[PDB]
Amino acid sequence: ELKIGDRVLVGGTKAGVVRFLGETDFAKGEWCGVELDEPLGKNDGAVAGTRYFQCQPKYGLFAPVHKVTKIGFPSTVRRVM
Repeated sequence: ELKIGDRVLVGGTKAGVVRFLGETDFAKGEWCGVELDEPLGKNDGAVAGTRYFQCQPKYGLFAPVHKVTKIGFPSTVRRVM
């Protein structure tokens, strides 16, 4: 299972680290907040005036856990793995 600090791919295409795992104000269920290696994201750890974590702008992404996979494992559009 995913833990804060894990190295992951989002959507099989973007590598980063789990910075946040929990409930949010923008959707149901548990979401993974990932800080990407590259500026391919859409936030800095906040959405709509709730902050979930802090990273550099353009490096943050949130995804449901079903879209986040640990590096080294199959993730399921061309994908890294």
